[PDB]
Amino acid sequence: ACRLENLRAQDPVRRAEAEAGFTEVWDQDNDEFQCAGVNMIRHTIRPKGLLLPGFSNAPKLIFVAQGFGIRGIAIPGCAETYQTDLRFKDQHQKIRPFREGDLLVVPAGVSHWMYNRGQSDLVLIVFADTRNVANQIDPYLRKFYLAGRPEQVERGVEKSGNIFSGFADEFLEEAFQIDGGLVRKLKGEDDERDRIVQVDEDFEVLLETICTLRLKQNIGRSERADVFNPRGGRISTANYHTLPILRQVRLSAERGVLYSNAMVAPHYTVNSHSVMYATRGNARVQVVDNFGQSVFDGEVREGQVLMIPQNFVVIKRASDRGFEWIAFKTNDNAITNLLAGRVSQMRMLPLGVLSNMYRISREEAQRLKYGQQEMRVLSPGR
Amino acid sequence: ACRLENLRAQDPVRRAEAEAGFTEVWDQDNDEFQCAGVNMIRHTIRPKGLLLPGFSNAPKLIFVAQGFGIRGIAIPGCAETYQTDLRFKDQHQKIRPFREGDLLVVPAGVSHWMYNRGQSDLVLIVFADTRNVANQIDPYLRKFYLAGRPEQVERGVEKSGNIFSGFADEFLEEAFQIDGGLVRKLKGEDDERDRIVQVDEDFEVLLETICTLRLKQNIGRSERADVFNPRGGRISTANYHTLPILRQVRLSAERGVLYSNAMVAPHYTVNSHSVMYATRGNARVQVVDNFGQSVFDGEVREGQVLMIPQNFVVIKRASDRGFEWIAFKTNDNAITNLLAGRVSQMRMLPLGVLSNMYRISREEAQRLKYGQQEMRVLSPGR
Amino acid sequence: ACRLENLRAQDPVRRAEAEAGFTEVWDQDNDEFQCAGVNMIRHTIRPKGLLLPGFSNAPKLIFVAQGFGIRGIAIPGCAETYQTDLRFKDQHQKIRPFREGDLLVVPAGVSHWMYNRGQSDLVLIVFADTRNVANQIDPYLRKFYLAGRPEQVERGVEKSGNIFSGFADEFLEEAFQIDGGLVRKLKGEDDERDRIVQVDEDFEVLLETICTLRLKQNIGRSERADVFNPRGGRISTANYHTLPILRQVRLSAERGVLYSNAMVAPHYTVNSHSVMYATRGNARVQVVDNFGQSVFDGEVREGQVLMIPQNFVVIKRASDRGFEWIAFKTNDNAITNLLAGRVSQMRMLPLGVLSNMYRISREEAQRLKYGQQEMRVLSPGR
Ligand SMILES: [Mg+2]
Ligand SMILES: [Mg+2]
Ligand SMILES: [Mg+2]
Ligand SMILES: [Mg+2]
Ligand SMILES: [Mg+2]
Ligand SMILES: [Mg+2]
Repeated sequence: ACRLENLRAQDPVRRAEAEAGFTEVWDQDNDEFQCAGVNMIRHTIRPKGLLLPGFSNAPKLIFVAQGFGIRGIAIPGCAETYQTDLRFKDQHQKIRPFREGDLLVVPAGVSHWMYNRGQSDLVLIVFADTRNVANQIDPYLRKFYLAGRPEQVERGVEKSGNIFSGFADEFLEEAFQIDGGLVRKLKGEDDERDRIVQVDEDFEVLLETICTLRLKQNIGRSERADVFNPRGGRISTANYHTLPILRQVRLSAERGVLYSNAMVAPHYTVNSHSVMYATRGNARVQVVDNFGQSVFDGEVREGQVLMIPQNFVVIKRASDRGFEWIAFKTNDNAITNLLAGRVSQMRMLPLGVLSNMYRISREEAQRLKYGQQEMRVLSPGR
Repeated sequence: ACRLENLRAQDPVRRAEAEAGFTEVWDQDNDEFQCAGVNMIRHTIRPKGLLLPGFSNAPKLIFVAQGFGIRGIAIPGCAETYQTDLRFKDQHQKIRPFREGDLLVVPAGVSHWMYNRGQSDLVLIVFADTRNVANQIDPYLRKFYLAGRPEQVERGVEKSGNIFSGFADEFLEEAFQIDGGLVRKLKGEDDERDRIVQVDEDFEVLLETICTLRLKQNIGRSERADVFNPRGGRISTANYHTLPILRQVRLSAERGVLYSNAMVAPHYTVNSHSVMYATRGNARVQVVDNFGQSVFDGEVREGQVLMIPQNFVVIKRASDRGFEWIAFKTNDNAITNLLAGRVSQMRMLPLGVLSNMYRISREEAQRLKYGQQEMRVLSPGR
Repeated sequence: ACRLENLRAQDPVRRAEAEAGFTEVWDQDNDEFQCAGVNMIRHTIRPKGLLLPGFSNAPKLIFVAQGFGIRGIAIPGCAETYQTDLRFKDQHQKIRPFREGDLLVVPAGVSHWMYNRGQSDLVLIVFADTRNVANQIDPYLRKFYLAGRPEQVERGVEKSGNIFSGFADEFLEEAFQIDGGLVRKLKGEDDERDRIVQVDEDFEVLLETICTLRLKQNIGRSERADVFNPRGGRISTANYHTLPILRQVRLSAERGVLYSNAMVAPHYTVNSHSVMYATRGNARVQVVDNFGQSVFDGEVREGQVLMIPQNFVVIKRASDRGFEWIAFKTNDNAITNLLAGRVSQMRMLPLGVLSNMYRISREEAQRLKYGQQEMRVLSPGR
C-alpha cells in the first residue's frame, strides 16, 4: 500500500558536517520515496576536499550541480592498473575527471571517491535506488566506508566507523602484513573529520567488456538536447541508448531547462517514477492521480525534490525566474507519453471518439487535438 | 505468507452501471488473488457502446467472450498516424478490429478504448497482474481515464474523475490552447455516463520494432489447437512463441474446451499461476497442495474464476454439459507437467523406482505408467 | 527491515527420521536466512536408500558431502525416454550418477529422486532460495512429493501426505486407468517410511536446447581450482560461466579449502549473499557491517551454517585442524572484491588518497597496499 495522495516538495532532513564540507540527506521515510525506494543526498565539498571511498548496496546516479573534480571508481574484476608520472612509483586506478552537467554512475557494491580540484564549492546530487534489482538486502540504504569514522546519516537508524574498525587487530595485521600502529590508523579510531576531509600538502594526481563502458554522460549546457524549444527550454536525456552502463544499474535521468513562464506539457511516464530535483529557479507543479484528484499543487523551489509517481499525470510551469531540474528515473529508459501536442495521446485519437468522449462536436474536437502546435516543452503561450 | 488452503470459485464482487453497459470486478482481496497479484474484470458493452480510453499501472490480457468490435491501442513512441477516407480530414491511430476468441494485449501505461460494432452484447474478460515487473507502485490496480467521470471500482478503495479534472483551468487552457468552455468538457464535470458511453449519431471509423508486433491472437474455435483430443476437447495456447509481445508483458493464456464427461489429467504448472475463468458449462475441479491436502474440491460454473496456485496439482472433469474456459497465466510461457499419460512424470520413472515408491510390484507399476494412453485432455474414460 | 546485527553459526533445528535415513532442516525463521530467503537441508541416506521424488517451488543446489549415487531429474518438455538393458521392457529417464564433490542442480518445479548406491552414508547439503525469481508464491519453501506419506518438515508450519492423497478415488482411477487397490497404494495411506525408503530386493538400474545442458559440476578435490595457494588452500567456483544451467536458476557456489592456520583475506561479495556450510574442521570468522560494527565474531564448526550478508566484509581463519566449506551464492555469478592483496581495493587506490584516508604517510601508505603479496587465500603468515 503506497501513500501517494499527498506528494510534497521535500527539503533535506538531516545534515552532517565534515572537515572539508557537509552532507545533506532527504527523508527516506517520506511516503513517495518509500514507495519508489529512493534516497536523495547532496554533498557540498569545499576546495581541496576529498570524499573518502565507500560502496553501497544500491546503484547510484550522481549529478554534478556545481564545480569539477576527479573520481576513482574501481569496478570488480576490471583490470585498471596505471603507473604515475615520473615512474620511485605507484600503480593506481584510472583518474576520472568530471565537471558541471555530468551525470556520473556508481554501480552497487562499487567503491568510489571524489575530490574537489576547483576553487568553487563542488555540489553533488546523489540519487540511490534501494528497490533496485542489484540490492538483495532490504529497501534501506547502506554505505560501507573504507577509511575515516563517519556519522552514518545516509540513513541514520551508535559509534559507527569504517569497515575495518569491526575487525580484530591481529586479523588486520596479517591480512595486510602491517604493525599495530597501522591497524590503529586503518581503523581510524580517532579520525574526527567525518566523510569529507581536507587534502593535505599537495595533490599531484591530476592526469569484462563491462570494463570499457563509459561511467558518465554530460547532460548540461555544453551538449545537444534531445528535446529543444528555442523559446521554451529543453530536456537532455541520459538513458541506456546514450550510456550503455545504464542498462546495468537500471536507472536513467533527464536534465531540463525552462525559460520564464515556460511550461512542460501535461504527461506521465509509463515505465518509471521521476525523482525531480530543482537545480535553479522555481515553478508551479501539478500532479494528478488515477482518481482524477490533485495529489500535489504548489511550488517546487531550487534545492527541493518532488517525486512524481509512475503513471501520474503532471504539468509544470516555471516562475518568472525560470526553472531548471535534474530528474532521476527508476528505469534505464523512461518513456513519456504526451497528452497535448504534435505527438499526443490526443493526436492518436479519432475525431469521432474524441467527440463522444467529451460530448463536444467534431469541430471542437478538432480544436482540441490540433490546437497545440508544440511538443514536450511549451514556449510561453499562457 | 500466502493463504492457499481454501481456494474458492469466485464470482464478481462489485458492479458499475454505465450508459452503454456495465462493469463487474472480482474481489482483489481474495487470498488466492492477493497472493498472485491478479485482478479480474468483465465488461459487458451493449451495441453502439464505447469504453472510454484509459491506461493502467499493470499489464492486461483481455479475452473476447462474445461479440466483435474495434479498439485503439496507442503504444509509446510508436508512429501510427493514419489518414481517414475522403482525406476535410483527420489523422488517427490504427483502427484494430477483434472478434470472439480474441486474446487482446494491453501493455502497462498504454491507453486503449473498445467499441461494440455488433448487435449482440460485447463481453470482455480482463485479466490484470499487479505483481508484474511493469508496475513499480504497489500490488493495487489503477486505471487512469482520459475522458468522462467514472466511479473508480476497478479497485474501489470519493468523487473520482478523469486525469484532467485534477488540473487547474488555466493550465489546461494553455497546454491545449483552448477556451474554458472546453476545459469544462475535458474535465467532464457533468458527465454522468461512467466508463461505457453510447456512441452518438454515426460512427464511420470502421476501416521500435516493438511497433510492429501483433497485439492479439485468436485462440478460439476458428483456429488450430496445440493440444487436441477428438473425443475429449482441446486447449489453445497463446504464449510468447505464438505472440512475441507476450514476452514483454510476461503473461500468456490457454483457452480450453471439454466435452461431456471429459477430464483434464492431473497436472501442475511449474512456472506460473493459472487464473481460470469459465466461459461455458461447468465442471468438478480438485486442487491439492504440497501437504497432500485438498485446498479445493467443488464446482466451477460459467462466469466464475478459480485461481490455481503455481505447483498445485489439479484435476478437472466437465459436467454433462461440458466445460469451457480461458486460463490466464502469470508468465509468458506456462509449462505444464503431466502426472498421468503418454508423456508423464510417471512415464519418466523407472519401474524399479515406482515399485519401491508405492510398495507395489513391477507389474502393477507397469499398469500404473502405461495404463494411461492419452495426453493432457482425457476422453470420457471414467 | 532485515535484522543483520547478530549473525550466528546455525545448527539444524529439526530432524525427521525415515526408514532408510534422516533429514535435518535449519531454522528458516533465522533473521539472516529470512532476509536472504534461504533454506538449508541435510539429508543422510543410508546404503540402499531412496529419497522419493518430489518437486519444490524454489530452485535448489545440492552438495554431495559424502558418498555416491544415481538421480533422476526430469525437466519439463525435455524428451528423455531411454530403453533399459535386455530390452520384456521399460522406458525411463536418464539415470544420472554423482559422487562426492558434486554440486547438483534442481530447477524449481522439477521433481527428482536420489539413491545411495554406495556402502557409506550418502550426505547431501541442500540449499534452496525462496526469494528466487522462479517462485511466484511466497518466501516459504514447499516440497510436493509423488509417493509416500512424509512429515512435512522442509518447513513444518497435520496429516500431510503426497500430492495424490488429496484426490478422490474415482478421479485417480480414471486419470491412470487403474483399480481402487492401486489408488490406495498411490495415495500411500499406510506408508510409514517417510521420505527416505529402503530399496527392496534388487536395484538393477545403474547404467529445448535446455534439455542438453549439464545439471551438475564437481567442485571437489579431483578438479582444478580457480583460486589456488599451495600453502594456504583453495576455492573452486561453480557459476554460469562453468555451468550454463546456473544462469537459469540464478544460483552458484564456491567450495573452499583452508590448511592449518590459513586465512581468507578480508572481502565482501558485491552481488549476492553467501550461505556458508562448513563441511570439515572449524575456523574463527568475523563479519562487519556498514556501521563498522562486528555482527559476528566466533567459531564456525563442521556441520554449521553462517549466512554472510551481501556487501558485509568478512575474514576467515582456520583452526589448527584446517577449515573446509561449501558456500552457496544467491546469484549465478558472485563477485568478490578484495580489501588486501595483489588485486585489492587498496591496490587500486592512489598513494596520495590512501595518505589522507588514514592520516598516514606516503611511505606507510606504501607498506599498506604492497605489504600483502598474496591473493584471496593467505598462507599461514599470521
Ligand atoms: Mg518533464
Ligand atoms: Mg519529473
Ligand atoms: Mg488445464
Ligand atoms: Mg488452470
Ligand atoms: Mg571466502
Ligand atoms: Mg562465505
